Amino acid sequence: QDKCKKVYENYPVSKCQLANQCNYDCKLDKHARSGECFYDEKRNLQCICDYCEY
Repeated sequence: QDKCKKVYENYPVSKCQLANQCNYDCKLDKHARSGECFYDEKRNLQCICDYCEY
């Protein structure tokens, strides 16, 4: 019921067109629960690592 998402303060912005690369990554690269490549009304994706996942 609180903050559980955090951008991977280290990752090459690329390879990201399926809930896997960033996903599986966070799911292990940062002992996370799940992740994904989220944009930002600018056209730039980022490896967002979710630990709680709603």
